[PDB]
Amino acid sequence: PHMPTEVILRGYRNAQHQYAAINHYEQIAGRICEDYPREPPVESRALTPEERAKVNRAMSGEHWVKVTFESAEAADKAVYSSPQLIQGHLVYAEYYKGVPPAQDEAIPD
Repeated sequence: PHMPTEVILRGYRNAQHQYAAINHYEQIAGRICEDYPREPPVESRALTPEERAKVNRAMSGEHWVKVTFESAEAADKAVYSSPQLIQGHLVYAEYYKGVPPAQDEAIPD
């Protein structure tokens, strides 16, 4: 009942644009348990054990990031609504299978 469920988000421009993929899919599909930024950097001078276990298996690359939705139904929403046009790129959501995606490039729209 609310099994945290891991999803790969992939296709955005570079690692400095990861935040938009996370924010956009979180707003569509539901809470993402990782604490990654949802906004660009700002200028300046609790998890269950199941959620925490999956959050701590962190993975990302230049154009993809693994996220943990708090339930399978939320993960399902993300995959169903994939792909999403985000900041000029097609960002896909796919269920995580314990490995990095075999498609790990930017996908410009």
